[PDB]
Amino acid sequence: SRLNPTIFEEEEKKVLTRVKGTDVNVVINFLWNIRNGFTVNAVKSMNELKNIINQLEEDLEKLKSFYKNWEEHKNFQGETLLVLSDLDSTLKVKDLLIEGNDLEKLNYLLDLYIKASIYDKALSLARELPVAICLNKVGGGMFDDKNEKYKHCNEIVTSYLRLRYSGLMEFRNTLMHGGLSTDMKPNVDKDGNITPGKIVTKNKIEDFVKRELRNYFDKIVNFLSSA
Amino acid sequence: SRLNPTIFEEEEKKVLTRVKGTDVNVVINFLWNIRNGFTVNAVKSMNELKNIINQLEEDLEKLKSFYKNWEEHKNFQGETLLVLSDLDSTLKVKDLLIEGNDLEKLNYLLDLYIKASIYDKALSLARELPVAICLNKVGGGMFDDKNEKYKHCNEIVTSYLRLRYSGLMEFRNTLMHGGLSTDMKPNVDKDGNITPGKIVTKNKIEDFVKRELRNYFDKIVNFLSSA
Repeated sequence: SRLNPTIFEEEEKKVLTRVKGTDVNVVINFLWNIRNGFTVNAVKSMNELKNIINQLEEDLEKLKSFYKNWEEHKNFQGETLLVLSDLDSTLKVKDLLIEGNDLEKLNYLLDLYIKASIYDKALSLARELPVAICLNKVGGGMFDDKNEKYKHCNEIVTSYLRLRYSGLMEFRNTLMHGGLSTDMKPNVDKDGNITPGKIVTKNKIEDFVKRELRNYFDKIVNFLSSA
Repeated sequence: SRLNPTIFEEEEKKVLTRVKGTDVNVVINFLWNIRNGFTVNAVKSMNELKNIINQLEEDLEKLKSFYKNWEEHKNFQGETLLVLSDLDSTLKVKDLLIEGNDLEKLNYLLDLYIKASIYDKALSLARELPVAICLNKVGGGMFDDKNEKYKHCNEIVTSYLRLRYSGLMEFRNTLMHGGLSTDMKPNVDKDGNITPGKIVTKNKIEDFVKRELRNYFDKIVNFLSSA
């Protein structure tokens, strides 16, 4: 924002005005949504960012030849505020984007949540994405209990899940409510000392999510393809 | 039972004692169960009956060559009680039998209920047979709400069943309760006269069952195979 050179050329001014107005806040917001599990908004912003980083790629290629031939652009000679590494590292956000329909984007987002060990969000997305996949097959509808198409899609998913992938739901639930909840059944005593009930190990979750969960999701998804 | 002539040879006494003790009551009971919709009990019998009619087939083939060469056998000359047509007509019950597991037997029984125009029994069997199919895939269980395997199998069938094939359930219900029921919504007046609330669609029942329903069942069964 305050990055203004005292004097510089017309080509220098055009490229610096381009860089000066790159929507870094959209990149930050994208990460905030992915982190806090606003999976729908995460995937929606995906196209805006493809354009933000494509504009940054070209601003950066220009800034690169500028610094490769630094002898010509001596106006940056004393400028501190402009950092290539800050912008080039921002281009890594490209690794979080995919092309396709919002269902295909959410599908990739699920993989991203497994890669980063974000277990809680990966499970909820694995649980609810098949419901959204089912709704597409039946022509579409809102994620509301008032919607008939959803009402039954959910019932099929929930029942097929409780039938074969009983564990998926058990984990998702445990992680959603956390240790201090009916899913963990800890015991509060007279002294205020709590003694945990259930004990699901770090490796039970790590292994299930990072190994079985993908395959289990894919097995659910082509099952509902027939529907 | 009262069939017992005064004169008889060793070959004719052999066959007449065989015919005299053919379990016709099992054939009658088989029909009683098929008629009243005790589909499970009827399917278990189909093996017993296969043997009853296989014994009757050879009894009859013997009785046939006996009557084809009637002049060698003039002992039956005055006997009234033995009549071929009664036994040969009983052999038609073979058309009601099939080979395989009880699930494959019930599957054929469904077709039989469509052939004879017994709509209600065909619908209930079409709606419940996919649950027993599902229960086989998950290792087996009792048709009780206490059984977990059933509880969800039913939920999948019912939901896939209320999502697509909406009509099947509507018909099955209507036919189960009949005209005097909440599914038909008739109106009883002050005087004592009832005025129906829906139209008895003789032809959509006939047409749905005898045309669409076998396809609607195969499509369901193909869907739950993946489960």
